[PDB]
Amino acid sequence: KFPVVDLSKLNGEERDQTMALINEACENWGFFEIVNHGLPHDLMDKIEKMTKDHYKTCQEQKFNDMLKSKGLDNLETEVEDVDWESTFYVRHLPQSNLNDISDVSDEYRTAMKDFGKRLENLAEDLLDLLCENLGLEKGYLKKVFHGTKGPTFGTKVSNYPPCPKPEMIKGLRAHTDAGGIILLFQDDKVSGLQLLKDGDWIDVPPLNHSIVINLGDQLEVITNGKYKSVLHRVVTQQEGNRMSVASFYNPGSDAEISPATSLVEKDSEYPSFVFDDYMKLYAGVKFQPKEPRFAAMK
Amino acid sequence: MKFPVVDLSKLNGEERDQTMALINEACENWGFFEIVNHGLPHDLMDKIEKMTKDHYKTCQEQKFNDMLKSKGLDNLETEVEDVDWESTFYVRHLPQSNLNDISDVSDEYRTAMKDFGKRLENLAEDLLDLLCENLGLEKGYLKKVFHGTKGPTFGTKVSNYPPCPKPEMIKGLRAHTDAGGIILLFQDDKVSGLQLLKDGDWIDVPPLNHSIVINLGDQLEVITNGKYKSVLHRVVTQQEGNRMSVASFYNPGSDAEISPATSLVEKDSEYPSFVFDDYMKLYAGVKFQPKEPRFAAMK
Amino acid sequence: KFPVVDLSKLNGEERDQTMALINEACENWGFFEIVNHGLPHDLMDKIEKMTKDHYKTCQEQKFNDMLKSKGLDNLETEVEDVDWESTFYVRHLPQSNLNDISDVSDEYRTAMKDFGKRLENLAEDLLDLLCENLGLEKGYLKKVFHGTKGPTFGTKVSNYPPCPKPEMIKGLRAHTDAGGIILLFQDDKVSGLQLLKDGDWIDVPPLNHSIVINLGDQLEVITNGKYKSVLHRVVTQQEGNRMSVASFYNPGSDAEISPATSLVEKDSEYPSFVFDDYMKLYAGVKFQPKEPRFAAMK
Amino acid sequence: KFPVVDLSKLNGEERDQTMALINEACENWGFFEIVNHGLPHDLMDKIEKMTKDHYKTCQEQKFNDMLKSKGLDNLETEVEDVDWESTFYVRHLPQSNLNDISDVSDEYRTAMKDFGKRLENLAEDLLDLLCENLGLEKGYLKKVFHGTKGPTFGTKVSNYPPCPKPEMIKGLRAHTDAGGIILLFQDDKVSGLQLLKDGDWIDVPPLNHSIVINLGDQLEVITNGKYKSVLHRVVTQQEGNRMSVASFYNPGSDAEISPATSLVEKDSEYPSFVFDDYMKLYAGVKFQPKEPRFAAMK
Ligand SMILES: O=C(O)c1ccccn1
Ligand SMILES: O=C(O)c1ccccn1
Ligand SMILES: O=C(O)c1ccccn1
Ligand SMILES: O=C(O)c1ccccn1
Ligand SMILES: [Zn+2]
Ligand SMILES: [Zn+2]
Ligand SMILES: [Zn+2]
Ligand SMILES: [Zn+2]
Repeated sequence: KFPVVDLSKLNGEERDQTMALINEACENWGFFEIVNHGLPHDLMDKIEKMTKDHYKTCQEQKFNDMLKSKGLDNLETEVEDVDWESTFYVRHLPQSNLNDISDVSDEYRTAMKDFGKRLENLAEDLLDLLCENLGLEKGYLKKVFHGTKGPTFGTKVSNYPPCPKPEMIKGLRAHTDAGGIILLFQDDKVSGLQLLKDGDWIDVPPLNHSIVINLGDQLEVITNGKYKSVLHRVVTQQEGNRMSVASFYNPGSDAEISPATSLVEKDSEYPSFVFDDYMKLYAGVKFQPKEPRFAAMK
Repeated sequence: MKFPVVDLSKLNGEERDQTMALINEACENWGFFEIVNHGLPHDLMDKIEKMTKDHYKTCQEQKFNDMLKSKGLDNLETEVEDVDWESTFYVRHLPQSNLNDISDVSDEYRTAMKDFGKRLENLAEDLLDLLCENLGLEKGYLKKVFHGTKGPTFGTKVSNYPPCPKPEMIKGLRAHTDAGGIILLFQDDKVSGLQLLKDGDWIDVPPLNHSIVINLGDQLEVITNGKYKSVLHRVVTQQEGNRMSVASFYNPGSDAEISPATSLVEKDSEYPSFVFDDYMKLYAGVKFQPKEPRFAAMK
Repeated sequence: KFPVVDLSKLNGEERDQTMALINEACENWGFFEIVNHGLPHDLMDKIEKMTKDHYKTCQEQKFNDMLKSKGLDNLETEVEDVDWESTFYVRHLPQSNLNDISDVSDEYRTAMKDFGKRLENLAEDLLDLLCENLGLEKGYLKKVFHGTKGPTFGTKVSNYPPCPKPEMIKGLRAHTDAGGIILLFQDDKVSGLQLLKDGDWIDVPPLNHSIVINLGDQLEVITNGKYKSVLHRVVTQQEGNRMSVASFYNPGSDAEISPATSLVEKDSEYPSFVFDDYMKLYAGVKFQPKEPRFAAMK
Repeated sequence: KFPVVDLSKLNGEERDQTMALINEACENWGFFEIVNHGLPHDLMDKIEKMTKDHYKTCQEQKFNDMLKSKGLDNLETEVEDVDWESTFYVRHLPQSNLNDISDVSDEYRTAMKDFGKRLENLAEDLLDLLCENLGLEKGYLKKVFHGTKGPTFGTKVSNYPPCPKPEMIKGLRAHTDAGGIILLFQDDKVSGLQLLKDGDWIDVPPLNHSIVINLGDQLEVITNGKYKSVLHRVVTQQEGNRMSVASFYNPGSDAEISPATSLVEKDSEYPSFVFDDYMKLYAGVKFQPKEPRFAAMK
């Protein structure tokens, strides 16, 4: 059963049990859903509606332009080198480009700014729960992530349109995320996101007004492997356009990333590096195995 | 943390148990090991090496340079992670040989390759029997699983990794695990390059004169229920030196049924049961992506 | 000005003028277009439509698989030994293989059979006009071409898909045709076929519901050089997929080919041979000079 | 310091810094000189000699004729509506008139033809360097310039003879060039060409065996203002006849010119139009401000 965490149970004497659920999702799933997370359901509903309307208005034509430009009109053999995906990226931190994206509406930009700020505070709240579960001092992960200019925080807004031949192409090929903590607002009707657990692909179930959390490669390093970043993918379907609004809380470019000493006894197998060196490498090898990227930092 | 070198002549004597134990440790903890004092005549190895290197210089080097310019890798500017800096051709031995159909090979190279391949096929089957004994399986178990209808698949990849002006930019061969059963490598004894991933570090598979490098593929990880894992490996380039590689792949037949051996399965396995050719059709397209999704895809 | 022959003008006031124009194209161009040729325009439209749809369904992915098979994905330097071409061949005579091309529909097969029979009749009508212009007896060329089983007649169905760098590769390299008379139904929008005349490449202009005629090597022999087989090529372009349905009316395999004695005063420089010996040679040297093939038949 | 670019440094490890100099000149100067290009110094020396000898034999007459019919022999006060200039034009593409200029010698025409071909290839190589610096796809600008008949390429051969009172008249009044890329072989002793930069007229220094490059109005549109076409003029002097051999690589007449979409964020201030409409208008208003010509294309 996929972990669903009720964050409102942290405000009372059920808080220890909630923390234990968070910790075991972090150790064994790499993913969990959160409900009662404090984000207004009214804000999620308009983010959802304006994301979908901005797709028809602005992204659908770019998407078909892409399928023509790569011959994906007609899928007669398996395509393992492209994602059946429509995306644009919004940067929040350290410097916002929200007011420079030309094709987004005023009210969409205002909703995205509010949504991004609330998710940034929720990311930092979640990192503190991780710290507590890890036996780290409060604020430890936030301070590691800061670097010189503060954390990097952006939002990937994706749609995975219907695919006539889902067997032939993935919406997004299997990978682990490079960063710190990932907070996903996904479609509540159209499924597609899957994680790999114990040798099976497991669906990340659509759930109304929920946020999906998962941990990236940097948290595997800092926890000395105690919390691993898990492989995940998006599969297409013939009917349905799955919406994806995923926010990435990453260390600053010059943050020093290393295994926390209190989590290391035997010499660590994980490297110590500067985050931007990891991200330069990751961009070119995102869909290749994760383990060579750690070795490359030594 | 020393790379395992196994003396196969010590299986013939009082030290056979200690030698078997060493083999089993390499299979569990390295996925690779070198063997010495195997049956292969050192003069046949010297001939194979000599004729491979001369066939590169004579027939492949001009094609390799032409491939460079056709792809614009003659001048390297930024990292290339979708191309291998590699010159290769393939020789199929089983189930059906294509040796007499490679046009650009000499009669003496073709005859030596046929002889070399036959000896390596017999050595592959002897090594599979050592694994069976170490795993507690009946003798011939892995050979029988691999047979399918037409027998095992056996072929040889003959590769050269020529000097690369900028090695930090392109791999000789990107990191992957091998799809098949057991892989037997005769590699350059001077020029290094092959590396395996162990405990979060890339480790050189050291060139060693008249040795054979053994490693296990994805099919043995399934059959042993994860006890022997298929290990990630790559070939790095260098500015000088052309590393030769003659690698033989002993794989199950196309219609072989692959599954975890029942005596190694005390609770539900995380590994699938499938037909080998379905794994291979999938593997061809995703060879340089993670291994674990390929097992999940067989369920 | 590229010769366009109006076959309705044989009926016949300008019939001398039309015949003189046919003769002038045969001597000096080796190519000419015909209009009002009797082929139903609706049959041409069906052939064109089903040819273009059959490419998309059956050849376009085969074509992209061939490109990556041969490395023409990257055209960083000149390719002089490959044609940027998708083709299949249909034999009508003496023995049809129309029923063995498996990925074609019964409607396409029935239309090609009707089209091929009408083009075979037009080929023989055209050969009789050449006979008259040359002063040969009616039916002379048809009788020479017959051999024992009748003429050889087949259709090459080609498409020349768009090429990102057309200056690196030809759709089809310069050559002369080996056979008798060639009747080409080409794309009426996308140009590409060129002939060599007076040291210049001249486009063979797309013209709706027209047939392009050219003379092959066998007619150069029979006419003792009075009508020469002209070099031609197909150039690629970056946008546009030029279709080509080209039918070859050739002598039978065991036909005896020699210069017609009434066209020879001074001893001929052209050989006398059996057609299949010419064709067995031509296959290996099609894109090398034409003149050594005549010498090789002595 | 006026930018001088060594093109031979593109073949090696200094190529990035060379590209950076090119991009800097394109953004901030609109002009740059190139050395070590492909043109043989003996071809430049012969072009220069035969241009100067062609002035004395053929153009000096037409020039004094011009001064007659305009009353410019004596300059009592400023002349702001005529250029103190002797010119004839050579067209290369899409069609050459080189063999139709009556008063040009055989060897001048052969040199002029070889010179023009090398400058046409150098124009296209330079346009690809701009593409790379702009982040556009390789060949982007050449493809935009093509239209139906290919680029327009011609050569303006000018002399600016000595002027008794240079204060009264310009050799060529201040203007921006209408076209794409301009490649100038100018006098290496007699100066005169100036550009306007940061509120100062700056001399374009004569330099042995160099080519002066500048960008026209069409590249400002395509780059959405990132590379502007800058005002330039030729001043006269009392002693010295400055030679000017200027080749203009322009889009084809029916080319569609618009800001490249990857260079546009907010709505562009530049129009989208067909090049020949710009040229019709430019011809009549060449020495008036540039900005109204862009406004006129909307
Ligand atoms: O696009 C991704 O990589 C993604 C999106 C949401 C959650 C995890 N990963
Ligand atoms: O080419 C390979 O994948 C290979 C070759 C030799 C040994 C292991 N792997
Ligand atoms: O494919 C050919 O060689 C051909 C096709 C049409 C017309 C002339 N020649
Ligand atoms: O005559 C011109 O307008 C010109 C000549 C050379 C360079 C720039 N402009
Ligand atoms: Zn992800
Ligand atoms: Zn391998
Ligand atoms: Zn032909
Ligand atoms: Zn100018």
